[PDB]
Amino acid sequence: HHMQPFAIAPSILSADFARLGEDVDKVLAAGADIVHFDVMDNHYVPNLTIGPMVCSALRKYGVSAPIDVHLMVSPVDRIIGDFIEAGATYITFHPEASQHIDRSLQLIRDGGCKAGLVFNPATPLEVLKYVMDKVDMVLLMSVNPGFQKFIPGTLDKLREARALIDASGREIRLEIDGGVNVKNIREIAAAGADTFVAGSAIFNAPDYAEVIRAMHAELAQAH
Amino acid sequence: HHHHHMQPFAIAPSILSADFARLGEDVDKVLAAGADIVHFDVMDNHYVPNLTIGPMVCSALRKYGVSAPIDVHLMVSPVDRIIGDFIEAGATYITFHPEASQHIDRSLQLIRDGGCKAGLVFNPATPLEVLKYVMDKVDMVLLMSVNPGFQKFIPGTLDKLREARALIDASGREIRLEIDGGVNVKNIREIAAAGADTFVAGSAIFNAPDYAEVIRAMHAELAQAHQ
Amino acid sequence: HMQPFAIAPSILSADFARLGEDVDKVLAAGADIVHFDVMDNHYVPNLTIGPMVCSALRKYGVSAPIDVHLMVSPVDRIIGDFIEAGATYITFHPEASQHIDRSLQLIRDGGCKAGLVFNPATPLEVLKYVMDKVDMVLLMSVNPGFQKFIPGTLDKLREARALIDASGREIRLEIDGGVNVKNIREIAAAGADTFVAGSAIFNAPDYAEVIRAMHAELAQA
Amino acid sequence: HMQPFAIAPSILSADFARLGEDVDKVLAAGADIVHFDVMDNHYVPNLTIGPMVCSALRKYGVSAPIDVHLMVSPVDRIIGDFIEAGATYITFHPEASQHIDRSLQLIRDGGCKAGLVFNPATPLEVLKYVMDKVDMVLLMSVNPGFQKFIPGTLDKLREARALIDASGREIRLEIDGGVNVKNIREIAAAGADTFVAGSAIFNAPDYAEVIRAMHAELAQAH
Amino acid sequence: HHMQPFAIAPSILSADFARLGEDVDKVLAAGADIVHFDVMDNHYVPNLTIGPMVCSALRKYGVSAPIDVHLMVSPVDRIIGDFIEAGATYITFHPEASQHIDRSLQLIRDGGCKAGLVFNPATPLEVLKYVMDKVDMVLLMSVNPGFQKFIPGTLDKLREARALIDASGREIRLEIDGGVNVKNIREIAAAGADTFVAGSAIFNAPDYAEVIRAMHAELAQAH
Amino acid sequence: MQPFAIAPSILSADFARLGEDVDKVLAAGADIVHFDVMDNHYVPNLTIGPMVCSALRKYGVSAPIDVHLMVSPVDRIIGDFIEAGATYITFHPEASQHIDRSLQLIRDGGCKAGLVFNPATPLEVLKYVMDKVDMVLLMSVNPGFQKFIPGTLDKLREARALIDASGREIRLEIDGGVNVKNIREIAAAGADTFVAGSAIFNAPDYAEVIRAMHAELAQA
Ligand SMILES: [Zn+2]
Ligand SMILES: [Zn+2]
Ligand SMILES: [Zn+2]
Ligand SMILES: [Zn+2]
Ligand SMILES: [Zn+2]
Ligand SMILES: [Zn+2]
Repeated sequence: HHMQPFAIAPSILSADFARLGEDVDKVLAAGADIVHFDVMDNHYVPNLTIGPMVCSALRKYGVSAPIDVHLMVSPVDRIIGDFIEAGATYITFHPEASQHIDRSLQLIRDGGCKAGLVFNPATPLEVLKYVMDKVDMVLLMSVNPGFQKFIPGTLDKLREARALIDASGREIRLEIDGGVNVKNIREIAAAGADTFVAGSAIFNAPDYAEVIRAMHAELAQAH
Repeated sequence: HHHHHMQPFAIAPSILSADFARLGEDVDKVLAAGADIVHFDVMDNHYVPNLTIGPMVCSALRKYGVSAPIDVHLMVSPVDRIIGDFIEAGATYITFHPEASQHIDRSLQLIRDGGCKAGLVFNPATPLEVLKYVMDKVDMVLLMSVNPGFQKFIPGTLDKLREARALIDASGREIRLEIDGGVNVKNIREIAAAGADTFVAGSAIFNAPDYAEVIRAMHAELAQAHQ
Repeated sequence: HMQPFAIAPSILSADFARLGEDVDKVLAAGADIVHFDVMDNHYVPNLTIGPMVCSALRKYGVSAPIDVHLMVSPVDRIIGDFIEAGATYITFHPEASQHIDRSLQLIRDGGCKAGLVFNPATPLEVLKYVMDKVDMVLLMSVNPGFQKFIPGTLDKLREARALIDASGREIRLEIDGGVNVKNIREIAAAGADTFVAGSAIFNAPDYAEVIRAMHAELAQA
Repeated sequence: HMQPFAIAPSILSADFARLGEDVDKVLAAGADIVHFDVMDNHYVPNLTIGPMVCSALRKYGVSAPIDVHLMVSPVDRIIGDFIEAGATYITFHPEASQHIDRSLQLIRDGGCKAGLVFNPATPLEVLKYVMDKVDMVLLMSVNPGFQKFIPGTLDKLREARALIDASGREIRLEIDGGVNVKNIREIAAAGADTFVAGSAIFNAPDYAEVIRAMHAELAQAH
Repeated sequence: HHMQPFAIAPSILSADFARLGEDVDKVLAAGADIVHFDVMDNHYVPNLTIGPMVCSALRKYGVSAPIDVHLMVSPVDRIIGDFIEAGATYITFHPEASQHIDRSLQLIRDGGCKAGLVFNPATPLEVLKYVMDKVDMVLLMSVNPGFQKFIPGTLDKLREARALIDASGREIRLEIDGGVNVKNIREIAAAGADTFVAGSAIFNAPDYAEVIRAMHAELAQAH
Repeated sequence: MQPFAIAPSILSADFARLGEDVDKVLAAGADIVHFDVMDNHYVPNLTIGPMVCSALRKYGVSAPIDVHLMVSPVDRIIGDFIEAGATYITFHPEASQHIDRSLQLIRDGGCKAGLVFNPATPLEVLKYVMDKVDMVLLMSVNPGFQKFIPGTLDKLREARALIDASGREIRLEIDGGVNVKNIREIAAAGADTFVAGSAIFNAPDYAEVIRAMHAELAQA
C-alpha cells in the first residue's frame, strides 16, 4: 500500500460557531491535523451551512492549519473561486454536481489548491479513470451527506479505492466521513483509509485530547 | 414630531461584517453598544451569487446567550424548507423575496405559524404592488438600496421608501419599514426622513473602531429626522 | 354584467376507483362543471391526475364541461394533451408560463376556453393586456396543493368583478378554496359566479341536497 | 436463484373511469401485481396518476401488491406519500435522485420494498453498492413515458440476473415495455421473473385467456 | 412627446446568414439605422439563434452602425459581458429573465453600452418605475418572441409607455418589434414608438431601399 | 476503421462571409462541415442554431454537415436540425434524460447519430446503444471553455477497441487541439474523423494546411 501519513480532520460543523476560532484552536491544540469544512448550499443537500467568509475569518484569525473544504453544492465552479481566495487548502466536490468534471478539477489545481472528488454511498468509482492525474484526495461518504449511521458497505468501497490509488503511482489521499468513531476507526484504516473525518465524536466530547489520543492509539494497532 | 404610523427606531447591524472567528463576542459588543437587532444575511449561492451562513449559526448565537431579536433575511430560493429551520433555530423575524417563492402567502403563513414576524424584501427594481393582498400578513418591509449578494446606495430608494411609508400609513397595520444597503451616519437622517424606522448597517458599525460611538452618532441624526 | 351561476365540483374528493360512477352521480345531483385539478409535483408539492383521466371520462360518456386547472410548470406541452383529451376550460397560473399570451393563445387555438389562476398573493395586474384572451378568472382562496378560506379574497373578488364589468367581455369569475354552504352567499355577493367545492359535496352522503342548498344561498344574493 | 413468476399488468392501459372494476377483472383473471406508472411531466414528457389513486385502490378493497414505478424527479417527497398511500413496491431511476441510498433507505424505512429502474441505455454498474437495499430491479425495454421491445434488453436481462444470482439476495427482476405472449418466453429465459404488460392484457377481450397464454409460454421457457 | 429621432432597426434573423456581411451592408446602405440582433438560448424561448461571435464577426467585417442585441436568454449576466466585449451598442433583456434587474442594467451601463428592458405582450410596465434612470430603450413585443401578427393591444401599451417616458424627462427610445410593416408603421408611430424593428418586411422585399423609403414616407404622415 | 475525414469547425470561420468561407474550405479538400452548437447552459457560451444550418443548405452547400450539440435538453433542437438538413447529429449523454430515445429521434429523422464524451466521461454508456451510434466524438479539451489533454489518447485506443470488437461501422471523431504536429499520433490512437478549427480557418491558405494534414495521416 502506497498510502499517505494518517490525518485526523474534525468537521467544524460540530464546533462552536459562537466561538469558532477558540474551538478550532482547541481541537488543533488537541492534536488534530486538518480543519474539515462542510459546505452545503440548500440545493445539492437539504441544508445550508457556511460559506467562504468563514474560511476567510479563520485565516484572518491566525489558523494556518490546512483547511479542507468539502463542497456539497451544485454547480461548483463559481464558489470554487471564492474558496481559493478565502484560503482553502483542499477543495473537493461530487462528480454529479459539475457538468464538466475535468475543468472543475483543473480550476482548483490552477488556484494552487489540492483537488478532490467526493463519492456518495451509491456513487461508483468509475469516473476516476480519466482524472487520476488531477485528484489529490478521494472522499468516500459512509453516510448520506447533509441528512448518521455508518454504512457497512463503505469498507468494500474503501478497499477498492485503496487498490485503485496504489496502482496509479500518484500520491492521493483516501478520505472517509460518516459515523467515524473510536470503536470502528481501527477497522476503517485496515480497509485502506488514511484521512479520517470525525465531527460529533470529537467536538461533543468532554475532552478533545483523550479522544484524539484514543483514535491514534487504535490507528497504530490497525494496519 | 410627525403623524406617520411608524415603530420605534431600531438599529440592525448585519453580522456579515462581524468577526466570524469571535461571533458571540462581537455580537455582545454591538448589543452592549446599543444595537437592537441582530441582522442575519442568508445566501444560498443560487438566488444570489454568494453563500453565507445557515440556521446552525442562528442556533449557535441562541445557545451562546444572545437574547436580542434576530432578523433573518433569506436570500435563498426556494424558501419554505429553510424557513422551518430558522423557526426552530430561534429566529425572531424571517423575511424573504417575493420572487423566491412560488406561493408567497403560504410562505408568509409558515413564518407566522412559527411565532415569528414575517416580511417581504424588495430588490432595487421590484415594485411594491405585491403587498396589496398580504398587508395583513407582513410585519416588516425590507427595501434593498443595493443589489443583494454583490455596493453604493441607490438614490431612487428614497422615493421607494416614501412610497412604502405611505402604503403602511394608509393601511392601518403595524408594519416596520426596513432599509439595507450603504446606510451610514452621513445618510441615516435622510433615510429616516424618507420613512424608514428600521436601519440595517454593516461595515459602518462592525468595521468602526468604537461601536458605541458610531451608534450614538446614528441616534444623533435620527433625532433630527423629523423637523 | 355577470355570467350564469355554475357549481363546479373538484374530483379530487371523488372516488378514483369508481370515478365514472361518482361523476355521473354528482352531475345528476345538479353540478354544472367537472373541475379537474392537475398537479405536477413541481409547481405545487403534490401530483394528482393527468390527461388520460380526462380522456377516460370522455370515453365513458361524460359530456359535461370539464374544467382543467393546471397547477404545473411549464404548461405548453401538457396544454396540448388536454386539448386532445377533450378539456373544455384550461386554466394556468401566470407565474408558471414564460409567455402568458402565447400560452393563452395556445388554448384558444385548440378550441378550449382559457383562464388565468391567481394565487392569494398574485395581484390582478397581469390581466390588463390579455383581457381579450381569458374566458375565466380563477381566484385561489387557499394556497393550492397544500385549507382555510383567506378572507382577503373577497376584496380581490370585487376588484376582479369590476375589471370584468369594464371589459364588456364574457369572462367567468371562479373561486376555489374552502367554499361551503355557509359562505357561498357572501362569495357570490362579492362577485363570484363560478364555485369550486370539493369536500363539501363528495364527502356528504347525498350530493343533491348540498347543491340544492347552495343554490338556495345563491338565490338570496 | 430466481423468484416465483409474477405478471404485473400496467394500469395505464386500464379504464380509469371504472378503475376498481377494471383492476378486479385483471386480478380475477390471474394477474399477480398491480403495476403503477407514475409520471411527473418533468422526468418524462407525460403526467399520469399520483398517490391518491393508489389510496383509492386500497380504500376500494384492492389487497394485491401495488408496484409503484416512479418516473419522477426529485423523488423523496412523493416517496413518503406513496408509503402512506399503501404501496407495496416503490422503484425509481438512479438518475432521478441526487442521493440514491437515502432515497432507497427512505422506502425501506416506510415498510415498502424498494427498487431501481434502468432506462434502455442506463448501465447496471450503480447496483454494486446498493445490492443490500434493492428488492426489485426493473429494466425498461422501451424508453419510458414516450412502444416496441428493444432487442438489446435481453442481453441486459442476462447480465442483471447474473448480478442478482451472485448476490445471494432475494431480488425480483422486472421487465416492462413491449412484453407480449409472443416474446414473454424468451424474456423469461433471459432471466426475468416479473413481467409488466399493459395493452396486451387490458386491451384484450378476455383478460383470463391472455394471462393464461402467458403462463403457458412461461412454462416452455427454461 | 419627448421622443427620439425615428430609427429603423431591421432584425438580421430574416437576413441571409450565408452572406450576412453583404446583406447588412445593403440594408444599411438602403437607409437602415440600427442592426437588430435577436439572441435566443433555447431556454427562455423555444429557439436558438446567434451568439456574441456573430456580433464580433460583423464588427471585424466593418459594420460601424449601432448593433442592438435583444437577449431572449435566461440568466443574462454572463452573456452580457460577452456582448459588451463583442462590440454591441444596445443590450436589452426581459425582466423575468434576471433575478436582479438593477444589477443587470448596471452591468450594461458599466460596459459603455446602452441598456434596455423588453416587455412580452402580457408583461406590465410596472417594473420601469425604479429603473428609469438606467434604461436607454424600452422594447415592446407585439408578438410572442421566439415563436407573427401584431397584437392590437400593443398600441395601447405603446401610448402608456410613451406617456411614462414623456413624464420622466429622460432620453429613452421606445422600440417595437413584431409584425411591423409599411401598412401599420404609421399607426404604430402615432401611438408613440420611435424605433422600429422589421424583419421579413425588409429582407424579403426585392428592393430594401424602396421599403425603407416607404416606411420613412409613412412616418411623416404620423403625429 | 473508416476512411479518414477532416471536419473543420466553422466556429473559426468568417460569419460575415460564411457561404464563401465554407465554399473555400470545401474546395480546399475538407470533407465535413463541423457545426458547434452551444446553448449557454450545458457550456458557458452561445454559438449558432439551426437557422445557420438551414442558411447553408439554401445557399447550396451539399456537403455533410456535422452538428455537435453542446446543449441540454436536446430532443427539441434535434427536431430542428433534422429539418435544417444536418447530416450527423451528436449530443452528450449527460445532456439527455433518455439517451436511447434521443439517439432514436436522430436515426428516425434520417441523420447519423453520435454520442460526445467529455474528458472525464467514461465510455461505459455505449454498451447498450452500440447499434444506435454512427459516430463517437471524444473531447480532448473541456468543451466551451484549449490545450490537448494527453489522457485522450488512452481513451481513443480504448474506444477504437470497443468499436473494432463490435463489428459495427462507427466513426471515431476527435475534437480539441488537433493540429498538423499531432494529427498523426491521434490517428495512430484510432481516430478517423478529425475536427480542427483555428488550424484551418485561421490559416492563410486552406489547401496547404489540409494537404499537410493528409501527409501526416498517411504515416499513421
Ligand atoms: Zn465532509
Ligand atoms: Zn440583509
Ligand atoms: Zn382548482
Ligand atoms: Zn413501469
Ligand atoms: Zn428582437
Ligand atoms: Zn464539436
